[PDB]
Amino acid sequence: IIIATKNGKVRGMQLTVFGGTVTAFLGIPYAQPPLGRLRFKKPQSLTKWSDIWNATKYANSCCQNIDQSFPGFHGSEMWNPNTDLSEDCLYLNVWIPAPKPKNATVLIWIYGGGFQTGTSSLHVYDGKFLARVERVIVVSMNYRVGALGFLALPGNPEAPGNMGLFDQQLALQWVQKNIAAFGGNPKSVTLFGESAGAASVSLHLLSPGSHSLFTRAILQSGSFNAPWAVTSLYEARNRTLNLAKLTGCSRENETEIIKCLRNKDPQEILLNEAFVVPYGTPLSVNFGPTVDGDFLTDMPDILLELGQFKKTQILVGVNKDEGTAFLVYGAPGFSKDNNSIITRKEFQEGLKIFFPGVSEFGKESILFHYTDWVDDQRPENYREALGDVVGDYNFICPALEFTKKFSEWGNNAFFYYFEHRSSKLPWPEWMGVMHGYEIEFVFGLPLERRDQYTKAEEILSRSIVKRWANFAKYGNPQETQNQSTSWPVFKSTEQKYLTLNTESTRIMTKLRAQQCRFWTSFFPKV
Ligand SMILES: Cc1nccn1Cc1cn(CC[C@H](NC(=O)/C=N/O)c2ccccc2)nn1
Ligand SMILES: *[C@@H]1O[C@H](CO[C@@H]2O[C@@H](C)[C@@H](O)[C@@H](O)[C@@H]2O)[C@@H](O)[C@H](O)[C@H]1NC(C)=O
Ligand SMILES: *[C@@H]1O[C@H](CO[C@@H]2O[C@@H](C)[C@@H](O)[C@@H](O)[C@@H]2O)[C@@H](O)[C@H](O)[C@H]1NC(C)=O
Ligand SMILES: *[C@@H]1O[C@H](CO)[C@@H](O)[C@H](O)[C@H]1NC(C)=O
Ligand SMILES: *[C@@H]1O[C@H](CO)[C@@H](O)[C@H](O)[C@H]1NC(C)=O
Ligand SMILES: *[C@@H]1O[C@H](CO)[C@@H](O)[C@H](O)[C@H]1NC(C)=O
Repeated sequence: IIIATKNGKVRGMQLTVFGGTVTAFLGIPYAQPPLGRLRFKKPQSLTKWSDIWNATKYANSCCQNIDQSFPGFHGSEMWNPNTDLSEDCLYLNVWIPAPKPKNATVLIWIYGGGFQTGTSSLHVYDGKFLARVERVIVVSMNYRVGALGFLALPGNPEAPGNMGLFDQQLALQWVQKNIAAFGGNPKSVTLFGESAGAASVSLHLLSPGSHSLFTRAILQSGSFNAPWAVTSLYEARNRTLNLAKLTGCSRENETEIIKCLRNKDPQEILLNEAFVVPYGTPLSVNFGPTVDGDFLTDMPDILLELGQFKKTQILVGVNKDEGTAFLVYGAPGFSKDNNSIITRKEFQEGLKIFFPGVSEFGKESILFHYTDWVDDQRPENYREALGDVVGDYNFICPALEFTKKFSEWGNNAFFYYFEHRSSKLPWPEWMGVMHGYEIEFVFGLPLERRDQYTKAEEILSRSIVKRWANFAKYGNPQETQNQSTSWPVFKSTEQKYLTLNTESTRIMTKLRAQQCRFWTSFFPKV
C-alpha cells in the first residue's frame, strides 16, 4: 500500500471498481515547483524527500483561463479544471491494478486544451476503469499551459519555450525510473492524448530527447502538422513583448524583461494572454509549441517529410464532427440553443472569424469548394458546411496527412473514424459527434452501468478499450475474442480506416479525400 520510489516514499488509496480493487496514487510531484525564479523555464530535478508522501488526492491544476461562455452548462464546464489552480502543479497520477501486477504495459495520458487549458484531474480522464478491465497501469500528468508554459524567447534559458512539453517529458522520465516499483514495464509504454495532447504525442515522436521514454503512440483528434499546433518564432516573440508592453515590462535586455514578468502575479499574466493576438480565433493557440532548438530541433513538417522521428506503431483517428464545437464560440448565427440555421452571408462572416489574416480570394476558395452542394435548397447547407470547413482544416486533414507521411517510412499505422454521438452529450444534436466526446469511451466510462449510458455504448466502449489496450501491449489494436471486424494497417496507397460506432464497424478507404486535397495541396498556397 506504500511504494518506495527513487526519490521518496508515496502512499496511495484503494478503490472498488466492478467488484475489484484498483490502487490509485493521485498527485505525485515530478519536479521542483516552477515558482519564483523558476517561473517560465524548464522543469528542474525534484530533490529527495524524507516523509511518506500522501498521494491520495488530485493535486493543483496549472494556472489557466477558464471557459466562462456557458456558466452552469455541463457541456462547457466538464472541461474546466476541478482542482485549485496554482503555479505549483507539476504532479502526476498512477493507477495500478490490484493485486499489484508484475510486468504491466503502462499507458501515459496527455490532456488537450489548445495548449492553454486542461488538467489531468478531469472526470473523463479517470484511469481506474482501464486499470481494472485491462490491468494496464495508467499515468497522467499536469503540464504548464498558456504563457506560463510556452512563452518563448528562443535561445534564452530564462524563457526558451516548450516548457510544458519539457514538463511532459520529465514525467515520462519519472515513469522510466519509478514505474517498475509499481509493477509496470518501462519497456512497454504507450503515450496517448487528445487534440492538443495528441499534437504533443506526435511532437514527442519528433523530439530526440523523448525517443527513449516510450514505445508506441496514440493520437486522438490531433497532430503537430495542424495549423494551430506549432507557433512560429516570428509571431512567438511578437506575442511575448505584446505581453510585456501590456504588463509594462517592456525593456530591451530580454533577460531583464523576464525578471519583470516574474514579479507579476499569475492572474495578470492570464488576463493579458487573450489580447496578445490582434484578431483571435476560437482555436487560437496564443502560447504554444515552438521550434526552440532544444525539444524541437527543426520545423516539424520538415522532420515529418524527411522521416526524422521515432519508428514505431501509431494509432491515429478523428471524430465525424470535429468542427461544430467551435462554431458557438464566436461564429455569427450559431448557438447551442437553436438549430443554428445560417445563411450564405452568415457563412462568409464565419470564414473571416476562422481565417482572419487570409486573403479575400482565400476565403472565396473555401466557399467555392464547400458551397457547391450535393444539392441546394436544404436549410442546413451553410451550417453543416462551416462545421466541416473547421473540422477538415483543423483536425481531420492534418491527422490523415500525418498518418500517410508517417506510414510511408514503413511503420504500422492504424486510423479510425469515430462516428458515435454520446447519448449523454449535453450539447444539441446538430453539433453531431463533437470534438472531444470519444474520450469517455476510451477511458471506459460507459462500462459503469450506473452511469446512464446505453447497452450499445457499453459494448462499443468495451471493444475500444480492448483495441486500445491491445495496441499498447502488442502493437496491434485488434479484438480477437469476439467475432469483430479486424482493423487493417493504414498504407499510403490504399488508405484503409475503421469506423467506430454502435451499429457496425465498417472498413472504408480514403477518408475525406476531395476535401483534404483542397486543404493540403491548394489551400497552403494562399
Ligand atoms: C480539452 C478538450 N478536448 C475537447 C474539447 N476540449 C476543450 C475545448 C475548448 N474549446 C474552445 C475554447 C478555448 N479552448 C481551447 O482549448 C482551444 N483549442 O484550440 C478557450 C481558451 C481560453 C479560455 C477558455 C477557453 N474547444 N474545446
Ligand atoms: C498521511 O496519512 C496517514 C494515514 O492516513 C490515515 O490512515 C489511512 C489508512 C486512511 O484511512 C486515511 O484516510 C487516513 O487519513 C496519516 O496518519 C498521516 O498523518 C498523513 N500525513 C500527512 C502529512 O498528511
Ligand atoms: C505584433 O504586435 C503588434 C502590436 O499589436 C497591438 O498591440 C498589442 C499590445 C495588442 O493590444 C494587439 O491586440 C494590438 O493589435 C501588431 O500591430 C502586429 O500586427 C503584430 N505582428 C507583427 C508581425 O508585427
Ligand atoms: C519485463 O519485460 C521486459 C521485456 O524485454 C524484460 O526485459 C524484463 O526483464 C521484464 N521484467 C520483469 C520484472 O518481468
Ligand atoms: C542583460 O542583462 C543580464 C543581467 O543583467 C546580463 O547578464 C546580460 O549580459 C545583459 N545583456 C546585454 C546584451 O546587455
Ligand atoms: C465479448 O462478448 C461477450 C458476450 O458474448 C461480452 O460479455 C464481452 O464483454 C465481450 N468482450 C469484448 C472485449 O467486447
